[PDB]
Amino acid sequence: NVAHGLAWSYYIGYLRLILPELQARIRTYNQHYNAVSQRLYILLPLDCGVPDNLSMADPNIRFLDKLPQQTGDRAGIKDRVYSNSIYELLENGQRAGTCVLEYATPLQTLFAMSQYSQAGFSREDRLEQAKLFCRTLEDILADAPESQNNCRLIAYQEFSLSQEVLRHLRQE
Amino acid sequence: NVAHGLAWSYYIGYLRLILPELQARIRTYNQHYNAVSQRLYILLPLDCGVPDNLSMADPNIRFLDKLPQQTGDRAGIKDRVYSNSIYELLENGQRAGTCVLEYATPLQTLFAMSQYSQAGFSREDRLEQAKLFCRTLEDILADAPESQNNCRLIAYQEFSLSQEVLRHLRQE
Ligand SMILES: Nc1nc2c(ncn2[C@@H]2O[C@@H]3COP(=O)(O)O[C@H]4[C@@H](F)[C@H](n5cnc6c(N)ncnc65)O[C@@H]4COP(=O)(O)O[C@@H]2[C@@H]3O)c(=O)[nH]1
Repeated sequence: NVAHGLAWSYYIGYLRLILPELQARIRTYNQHYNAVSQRLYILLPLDCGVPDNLSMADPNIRFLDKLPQQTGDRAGIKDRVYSNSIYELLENGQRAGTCVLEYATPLQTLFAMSQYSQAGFSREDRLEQAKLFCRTLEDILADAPESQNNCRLIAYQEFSLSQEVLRHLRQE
Repeated sequence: NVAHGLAWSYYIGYLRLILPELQARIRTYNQHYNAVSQRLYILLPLDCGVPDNLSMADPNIRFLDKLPQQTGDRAGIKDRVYSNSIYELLENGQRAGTCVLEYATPLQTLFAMSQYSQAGFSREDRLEQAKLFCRTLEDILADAPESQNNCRLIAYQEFSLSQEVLRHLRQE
Protein backbone atom coordinates (compact mmCIF):
# COMPACT_ATOMS: atom_id res chain seq x y z
CA ASN A 1 0.00 0.00 0.00
CA VAL A 2 2.88 2.35 -0.97
CA ALA A 3 0.76 4.68 -3.09
CA HIS A 4 -0.56 6.59 -0.07
CA GLY A 5 2.86 7.91 0.85
CA LEU A 6 3.57 8.76 -2.76
CA ALA A 7 0.44 10.85 -2.98
CA TRP A 8 1.58 12.84 0.05
CA SER A 9 5.13 13.27 -1.27
CA TYR A 10 3.50 14.55 -4.45
CA TYR A 11 1.51 17.16 -2.57
CA ILE A 12 4.01 18.22 0.13
CA GLY A 13 7.04 18.34 -2.17
CA TYR A 14 5.54 19.66 -5.38
CA LEU A 15 1.89 20.70 -5.65
CA ARG A 16 1.89 22.60 -2.37
CA LEU A 17 4.90 24.46 -3.76
CA ILE A 18 3.99 25.30 -7.34
CA LEU A 19 0.21 25.72 -7.21
CA PRO A 20 0.43 29.02 -5.26
CA GLU A 21 2.85 30.48 -7.79
CA LEU A 22 1.01 29.02 -10.77
CA GLN A 23 -1.54 31.56 -11.98
CA ALA A 24 0.99 34.38 -11.62
CA ARG A 25 3.38 32.35 -13.78
CA ILE A 26 0.69 31.79 -16.39
CA ARG A 27 -0.33 35.45 -16.62
CA THR A 28 3.32 36.27 -17.38
CA TYR A 29 3.39 33.84 -20.32
CA ASN A 30 0.12 35.26 -21.67
CA GLN A 31 1.49 38.84 -21.48
CA HIS A 32 5.03 38.19 -22.88
CA TYR A 33 3.50 36.08 -25.69
CA ASN A 34 -0.13 35.83 -26.96
CA ALA A 35 -4.00 31.94 -25.22
CA VAL A 36 -3.31 29.57 -22.28
CA SER A 37 -5.68 28.03 -19.73
CA GLN A 38 -5.34 28.73 -16.02
CA ARG A 39 -5.04 25.24 -14.49
CA LEU A 40 -2.36 22.58 -14.15
CA TYR A 41 -3.68 19.44 -15.86
CA ILE A 42 -2.09 16.39 -14.23
CA LEU A 43 -2.37 13.12 -16.19
CA LEU A 44 -3.03 9.97 -14.09
CA PRO A 45 -2.95 6.90 -16.39
CA LEU A 46 -3.95 3.89 -14.30
CA ASP A 47 -1.84 1.44 -16.27
CA CYS A 48 1.02 3.53 -14.85
CA GLY A 49 2.44 3.87 -18.35
CA VAL A 50 4.19 7.24 -18.25
CA PRO A 51 6.17 8.05 -21.40
CA ASP A 52 8.60 10.92 -21.25
CA ASN A 53 7.68 12.59 -24.53
CA LEU A 54 4.04 13.54 -24.06
CA SER A 55 3.70 13.83 -27.82
CA MET A 56 4.97 10.27 -28.31
CA ALA A 57 1.81 9.14 -26.47
CA ASP A 58 -0.46 11.04 -28.90
CA PRO A 59 0.42 13.16 -31.95
CA ASN A 60 -2.55 15.49 -31.35
CA ILE A 61 -0.59 16.73 -28.30
CA ARG A 62 2.21 19.07 -29.37
CA PHE A 63 4.61 20.98 -27.15
CA LEU A 64 4.50 24.74 -27.63
CA ASP A 65 6.52 26.44 -24.94
CA LYS A 66 7.93 26.22 -21.45
CA LEU A 67 6.43 28.36 -18.76
CA PRO A 68 8.76 30.71 -16.88
CA GLN A 69 10.74 28.51 -14.49
CA GLN A 70 10.15 28.55 -10.75
CA THR A 71 13.18 28.56 -8.45
CA GLY A 72 13.66 28.11 -4.77
CA ASP A 73 16.26 27.04 -2.26
CA ARG A 74 15.18 23.57 -1.15
CA ALA A 75 16.94 21.24 1.29
CA GLY A 76 20.46 22.45 0.49
CA ILE A 77 20.11 22.86 -3.30
CA LYS A 78 20.47 26.52 -4.29
CA ASP A 79 17.98 27.57 -6.98
CA ARG A 80 16.16 24.29 -7.51
CA VAL A 81 14.14 24.46 -10.71
CA TYR A 82 10.47 23.53 -11.19
CA SER A 83 9.66 23.66 -14.92
CA ASN A 84 6.35 23.18 -16.65
CA SER A 85 5.53 22.65 -20.34
CA ILE A 86 2.63 24.20 -22.31
CA TYR A 87 0.90 21.90 -24.81
CA GLU A 88 -1.46 22.59 -27.75
CA LEU A 89 -4.17 19.98 -28.28
CA LEU A 90 -5.21 19.35 -31.90
CA GLU A 91 -8.36 17.68 -33.26
CA ASN A 92 -9.02 17.01 -36.94
CA GLY A 93 -5.94 19.12 -37.67
CA GLN A 94 -7.39 22.13 -35.76
CA ARG A 95 -5.95 23.16 -32.41
CA ALA A 96 -8.84 23.22 -29.95
CA GLY A 97 -7.01 23.91 -26.67
CA THR A 98 -3.89 24.99 -24.79
CA CYS A 99 -2.83 24.20 -21.21
CA VAL A 100 -0.04 23.24 -18.86
CA LEU A 101 0.01 19.44 -19.16
CA GLU A 102 2.09 16.79 -17.44
CA TYR A 103 2.05 13.30 -16.01
CA ALA A 104 2.13 12.49 -12.30
CA THR A 105 5.78 11.45 -11.90
CA PRO A 106 5.02 9.27 -8.82
CA LEU A 107 3.23 6.91 -11.23
CA GLN A 108 6.68 6.36 -12.78
CA THR A 109 8.08 5.40 -9.40
CA LEU A 110 5.22 2.90 -9.02
CA PHE A 111 5.89 1.20 -12.35
CA ALA A 112 9.62 0.97 -11.62
CA MET A 113 9.04 -0.39 -8.13
CA SER A 114 7.12 -3.34 -9.59
CA GLN A 115 10.16 -4.66 -11.53
CA TYR A 116 12.80 -4.31 -8.81
CA SER A 117 12.78 -7.43 -6.68
CA GLN A 118 13.75 -6.03 -3.30
CA ALA A 119 10.94 -3.47 -3.47
CA GLY A 120 8.38 -6.11 -2.52
CA PHE A 121 5.65 -4.95 -4.86
CA SER A 122 4.10 -7.43 -7.26
CA ARG A 123 3.51 -6.68 -10.93
CA GLU A 124 -0.27 -7.09 -10.37
CA ASP A 125 -0.53 -4.66 -7.44
CA ARG A 126 0.16 -1.87 -9.93
CA LEU A 127 -3.39 -1.11 -10.99
CA GLU A 128 -4.73 -0.93 -7.40
CA GLN A 129 -1.82 1.22 -6.25
CA ALA A 130 -2.53 3.51 -9.18
CA LYS A 131 -6.14 3.78 -7.98
CA LEU A 132 -5.17 4.33 -4.34
CA PHE A 133 -2.79 7.06 -5.49
CA CYS A 134 -5.42 8.86 -7.57
CA ARG A 135 -7.84 8.51 -4.65
CA THR A 136 -5.47 9.74 -1.95
CA LEU A 137 -4.44 12.65 -4.16
CA GLU A 138 -8.09 13.63 -4.73
CA ASP A 139 -8.73 13.73 -1.01
CA ILE A 140 -5.71 15.97 -0.60
CA LEU A 141 -6.51 18.39 -3.40
CA ALA A 142 -10.11 18.82 -2.20
CA ASP A 143 -9.00 19.98 1.24
CA ALA A 144 -5.88 21.57 -0.22
CA PRO A 145 -5.98 25.34 0.43
CA GLU A 146 -3.24 25.82 -2.14
CA SER A 147 -5.79 24.14 -4.45
CA GLN A 148 -8.62 26.43 -5.58
CA ASN A 149 -9.41 26.25 -9.29
CA ASN A 150 -5.74 25.63 -10.22
CA CYS A 151 -5.37 21.96 -11.06
CA ARG A 152 -7.51 19.18 -12.49
CA LEU A 153 -6.73 15.48 -12.08
CA ILE A 154 -7.18 13.47 -15.25
CA ALA A 155 -7.24 9.76 -14.39
CA TYR A 156 -8.09 7.18 -17.04
CA GLN A 157 -7.69 3.56 -18.12
CA GLU A 158 -7.78 2.07 -21.61
CA PHE A 159 -8.43 5.39 -27.13
CA SER A 160 -7.62 9.11 -27.65
CA LEU A 161 -5.68 11.02 -24.99
CA SER A 162 -6.06 14.33 -26.81
CA GLN A 163 -9.84 13.77 -26.83
CA GLU A 164 -9.75 12.81 -23.16
CA VAL A 165 -7.97 16.03 -22.17
CA LEU A 166 -10.17 18.19 -24.40
CA ARG A 167 -13.03 16.67 -22.38
CA HIS A 168 -12.00 18.25 -19.05
CA LEU A 169 -10.94 21.54 -20.66
CA ARG A 170 -14.41 22.00 -22.20
CA GLN A 171 -16.02 21.74 -18.77
CA GLU A 172 -15.34 25.35 -17.60
CA ASN B 1 5.71 2.22 7.31
CA VAL B 2 5.71 4.85 4.51
CA ALA B 3 9.47 5.37 4.48
CA HIS B 4 10.10 2.27 2.37
CA GLY B 5 8.26 3.68 -0.62
CA LEU B 6 9.97 7.01 -0.17
CA ALA B 7 13.37 5.40 -0.31
CA TRP B 8 12.45 3.79 -3.63
CA SER B 9 11.01 7.01 -5.06
CA TYR B 10 14.30 8.61 -4.06
CA TYR B 11 16.31 6.04 -5.97
CA ILE B 12 14.10 5.47 -9.04
CA GLY B 13 13.26 9.14 -9.60
CA TYR B 14 16.50 10.84 -8.67
CA LEU B 15 19.63 8.89 -7.72
CA ARG B 16 19.28 6.38 -10.55
CA LEU B 17 19.08 9.41 -12.84
CA ILE B 18 21.83 11.74 -11.65
CA LEU B 19 24.48 9.36 -10.31
CA PRO B 20 25.44 8.11 -13.81
CA GLU B 21 25.91 11.67 -15.06
CA LEU B 22 27.59 12.84 -11.88
CA GLN B 23 31.34 12.39 -12.23
CA ALA B 24 31.24 13.77 -15.77
CA ARG B 25 29.44 16.84 -14.39
CA ILE B 26 32.05 17.25 -11.67
CA ARG B 27 35.04 17.00 -14.02
CA THR B 28 33.51 19.85 -16.03
CA TYR B 29 33.35 22.11 -12.96
CA ASN B 30 36.95 21.26 -12.05
CA GLN B 31 38.14 22.13 -15.60
CA HIS B 32 36.09 25.35 -16.14
CA TYR B 33 37.09 26.55 -12.64
CA ASN B 34 39.88 25.34 -10.27
CA ALA B 35 39.23 21.42 -6.11
CA VAL B 36 36.00 19.38 -5.72
CA SER B 37 35.45 15.85 -4.43
CA GLN B 38 33.95 13.14 -6.63
CA ARG B 39 30.93 11.94 -4.62
CA LEU B 40 27.42 13.15 -3.86
CA TYR B 41 27.16 13.56 -0.08
CA ILE B 42 23.53 13.07 0.95
CA LEU B 43 22.63 14.29 4.46
CA LEU B 44 20.18 12.07 6.42
CA PRO B 45 19.33 13.79 9.75
CA LEU B 46 17.19 11.37 11.76
CA ASP B 47 15.23 14.09 13.53
CA CYS B 48 14.00 14.80 9.99
CA GLY B 49 14.88 18.46 10.47
CA VAL B 50 15.75 19.61 6.95
CA PRO B 51 16.39 23.35 6.66
CA ASP B 52 16.48 24.85 3.21
CA ASN B 53 19.60 26.98 3.62
CA LEU B 54 22.32 24.44 4.34
CA SER B 55 24.44 27.24 5.77
CA MET B 56 21.68 28.22 8.21
CA ALA B 57 22.21 24.79 9.82
CA ASP B 58 25.95 25.44 10.33
CA PRO B 59 28.06 28.50 9.46
CA ASN B 60 31.13 26.34 8.73
CA ILE B 61 29.21 25.17 5.64
CA ARG B 62 29.30 27.83 2.92
CA PHE B 63 27.88 27.62 -0.58
CA LEU B 64 30.45 28.12 -3.33
CA ASP B 65 28.93 27.30 -6.68
CA LYS B 66 26.29 25.37 -8.54
CA LEU B 67 27.33 22.44 -10.63
CA PRO B 68 26.38 22.48 -14.31
CA GLN B 69 22.66 21.67 -14.44
CA GLN B 70 21.35 18.34 -15.70
CA THR B 71 18.33 18.36 -18.02
CA GLY B 72 16.07 15.70 -19.35
CA ASP B 73 12.58 15.24 -20.69
CA ARG B 74 10.67 13.52 -17.89
CA ALA B 75 6.99 12.54 -17.82
CA GLY B 76 5.80 15.37 -20.08
CA ILE B 77 8.02 18.19 -18.73
CA LYS B 78 10.45 19.38 -21.40
CA ASP B 79 13.94 20.05 -20.01
CA ARG B 80 13.38 19.20 -16.37
CA VAL B 81 16.26 20.52 -14.30
CA TYR B 82 18.31 18.64 -11.68
CA SER B 83 20.62 21.11 -9.92
CA ASN B 84 23.28 20.45 -7.33
CA SER B 85 25.17 22.86 -5.06
CA ILE B 86 28.91 22.74 -4.16
CA TYR B 87 29.78 23.56 -0.55
CA GLU B 88 33.07 24.49 1.16
CA LEU B 89 33.49 23.14 4.69
CA LEU B 90 35.45 25.35 7.11
CA GLU B 91 37.11 24.43 10.42
CA ASN B 92 38.81 26.92 12.74
CA GLY B 93 38.43 29.48 9.94
CA GLN B 94 40.32 27.23 7.45
CA ARG B 95 38.48 25.50 4.63
CA ALA B 96 39.26 21.79 4.92
CA GLY B 97 36.99 20.34 2.23
CA THR B 98 34.75 20.79 -0.82
CA CYS B 99 31.95 18.55 -2.11
CA VAL B 100 28.47 18.34 -3.56
CA LEU B 101 26.27 18.41 -0.45
CA GLU B 102 22.52 18.18 0.01
CA TYR B 103 19.78 16.84 2.22
CA ALA B 104 17.54 13.91 1.35
CA THR B 105 14.35 15.75 0.34
CA PRO B 106 12.12 12.74 1.18
CA LEU B 107 12.95 13.45 4.84
CA GLN B 108 11.09 16.74 4.32
CA THR B 109 8.05 14.86 3.08
CA LEU B 110 8.22 12.69 6.23
CA PHE B 111 8.27 15.66 8.60
CA ALA B 112 5.38 17.33 6.78
CA MET B 113 3.33 14.14 6.74
CA SER B 114 3.45 13.98 10.54
CA GLN B 115 1.57 17.30 10.97
CA TYR B 116 -1.19 16.76 8.39
CA SER B 117 -4.03 14.90 10.02
CA GLN B 118 -5.37 12.88 7.12
CA ALA B 119 -1.91 11.44 6.44
CA GLY B 120 -2.29 8.99 9.33
CA PHE B 121 1.26 9.26 10.59
CA SER B 122 1.87 10.10 14.23
CA ARG B 123 4.39 12.69 15.37
CA GLU B 124 6.34 9.94 17.21
CA ASP B 125 6.64 7.58 14.23
CA ARG B 126 9.03 10.11 12.70
CA LEU B 127 12.28 8.84 14.14
CA GLU B 128 11.61 5.18 13.18
CA GLN B 129 10.50 6.14 9.68
CA ALA B 130 13.69 8.15 9.36
CA LYS B 131 15.65 5.03 10.32
CA LEU B 132 13.68 2.75 7.98
CA PHE B 133 14.32 5.25 5.18
CA CYS B 134 18.08 5.39 5.79
CA ARG B 135 18.10 1.59 6.01
CA THR B 136 16.07 0.94 2.86
CA LEU B 137 18.18 3.47 0.97
CA GLU B 138 21.40 1.76 2.10
CA ASP B 139 20.18 -1.58 0.82
CA ILE B 140 19.38 0.04 -2.51
CA LEU B 141 22.65 1.90 -2.94
CA ALA B 142 24.71 -1.21 -2.11
CA ASP B 143 23.11 -3.21 -4.92
CA ALA B 144 22.72 -0.09 -7.03
CA PRO B 145 24.77 -0.47 -10.23
CA GLU B 146 24.46 3.25 -10.84
CA SER B 147 26.15 3.46 -7.41
CA GLN B 148 29.90 2.75 -7.48
CA ASN B 149 32.00 5.21 -5.49
CA ASN B 150 29.67 8.14 -6.31
CA CYS B 151 27.59 8.85 -3.23
CA ARG B 152 27.95 8.55 0.53
CA LEU B 153 25.01 8.51 2.94
CA ILE B 154 25.54 10.65 6.01
CA ALA B 155 22.93 9.74 8.64
CA TYR B 156 23.13 11.20 12.14
CA GLN B 157 21.18 12.12 15.26
CA GLU B 158 21.93 14.76 17.88
CA PHE B 159 26.89 18.91 17.76
CA SER B 160 28.86 20.00 14.64
CA LEU B 161 27.54 19.17 11.17
CA SER B 162 30.62 20.55 9.45
CA GLN B 163 32.75 18.24 11.63
CA GLU B 164 30.43 15.34 10.89
CA VAL B 165 30.77 15.79 7.12
CA LEU B 166 34.53 16.34 7.31
CA ARG B 167 34.55 12.91 9.01
CA HIS B 168 33.31 10.98 5.95
CA LEU B 169 35.35 13.07 3.50
CA ARG B 170 38.59 12.20 5.35
CA GLN B 171 37.91 8.49 4.92
CA GLU B 172 39.12 8.17 1.27
N1 LIG C 1 6.81 16.94 -12.34
C1 LIG C 1 7.59 17.26 -11.32
N2 LIG C 1 7.45 16.52 -10.22
C2 LIG C 1 8.18 16.77 -9.16
C3 LIG C 1 9.14 17.84 -9.21
N3 LIG C 1 9.74 17.86 -8.04
C4 LIG C 1 9.20 16.89 -7.31
N4 LIG C 1 8.27 16.23 -7.98
C5 LIG C 1 7.52 15.09 -7.45
O1 LIG C 1 6.98 15.57 -6.26
C6 LIG C 1 7.22 14.72 -5.17
C7 LIG C 1 8.08 15.41 -4.17
O2 LIG C 1 9.38 15.49 -4.67
P1 LIG C 1 10.51 15.46 -3.64
O3 LIG C 1 11.51 16.39 -4.12
O4 LIG C 1 10.03 15.83 -2.32
O5 LIG C 1 11.01 13.99 -3.64
C8 LIG C 1 11.84 13.71 -4.73
C9 LIG C 1 13.18 14.28 -4.37
F1 LIG C 1 13.57 14.12 -3.07
C10 LIG C 1 14.06 13.52 -5.27
N5 LIG C 1 14.29 14.52 -6.29
C11 LIG C 1 13.69 14.60 -7.47
N6 LIG C 1 14.15 15.65 -8.14
C12 LIG C 1 15.05 16.25 -7.38
C13 LIG C 1 15.91 17.42 -7.47
N7 LIG C 1 15.90 18.18 -8.57
N8 LIG C 1 16.70 17.69 -6.43
C14 LIG C 1 16.72 16.95 -5.33
N9 LIG C 1 15.95 15.88 -5.18
C15 LIG C 1 15.12 15.50 -6.15
O6 LIG C 1 13.36 12.38 -5.74
C16 LIG C 1 12.12 12.27 -5.10
C17 LIG C 1 11.23 11.63 -6.14
O7 LIG C 1 11.04 12.52 -7.22
P2 LIG C 1 9.93 12.33 -8.31
O8 LIG C 1 9.83 10.94 -8.72
O9 LIG C 1 10.36 13.13 -9.44
O10 LIG C 1 8.52 12.86 -7.89
C18 LIG C 1 8.44 13.97 -7.02
C19 LIG C 1 7.94 13.52 -5.68
O11 LIG C 1 7.05 12.42 -5.69
C20 LIG C 1 9.24 18.60 -10.46
O12 LIG C 1 10.03 19.54 -10.59
N10 LIG C 1 8.45 18.26 -11.45
